Amino acid sequence: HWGYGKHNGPEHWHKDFPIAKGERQSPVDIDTHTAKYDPSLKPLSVSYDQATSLRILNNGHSFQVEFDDSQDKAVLKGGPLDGTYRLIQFHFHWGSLDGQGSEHTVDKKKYAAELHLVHWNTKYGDFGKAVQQPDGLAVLGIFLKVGSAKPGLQKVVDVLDSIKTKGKSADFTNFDPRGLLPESLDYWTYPGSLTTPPLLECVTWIVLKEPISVSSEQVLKFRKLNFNGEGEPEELMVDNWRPAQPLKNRQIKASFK
Ligand SMILES: NS(=O)(=O)c1nnc(-c2ccccc2Cl)s1
Ligand SMILES: [Zn+2]
Repeated sequence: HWGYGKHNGPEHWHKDFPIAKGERQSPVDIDTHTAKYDPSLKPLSVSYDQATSLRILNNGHSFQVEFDDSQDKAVLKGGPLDGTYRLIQFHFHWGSLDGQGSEHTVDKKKYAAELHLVHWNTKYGDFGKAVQQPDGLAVLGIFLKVGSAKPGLQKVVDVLDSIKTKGKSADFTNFDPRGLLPESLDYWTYPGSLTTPPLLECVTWIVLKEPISVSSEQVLKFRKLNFNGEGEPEELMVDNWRPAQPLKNRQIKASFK
């Protein structure tokens, strides 16, 4: 089974998921001098005032915060998108050291971690149908750098002890993801894929230019999670990121200059 270790990590994924060597894989390095400013691009419209979080889960490769997506509560529109995309979950990728952990890079710089807010296009009716479409998903990517604490993130940090191992879940209601956004919503966008198996090429990536900062203590607590299940040999949940993939025949567009 796939993972991030030496014997089952990203370099092995292609043997069970040949789309891993596909033409629109993610993540990629954003070359800021090669990105094209596109003034046709609209501002992002993030409407999270009615988000309903439900649960937080350790799924064995990351932890997920899940939302009720049975109606248009928390939605993303605008930017390069056509239609309404509903939030279904968010998760992070992070490193064992502060100098690595993000999946996207900016002029080959790595950040300490990367936040993914996953949304699906309501025109396809449910999430499983949306991953089958080239415009099915929109993922908002936010970089984390280590600096001052992010107060909005502490509620998440404090519950991690209760979901330390794979398969553990905890009620997680009334969390407002607005607390995780940077001040500016300027972005880069490109067509890409899920960054874990099954690696489907169904994602319109929206990566925010401005990182958010979190303390060292906050990311420290991320690194205390376990990839393993309870009762199993302890394997710390670190470096759950996929390295940059070739851009191929793609253009990254910028919403700003
Ligand atoms: N890292 S990510 O946001 O591109 C992502 N990759 N895989 C994802 C996924 C895979 C299977 C089921 C649900 C999801 Cl949300 S979400
Ligand atoms: Zn992700």
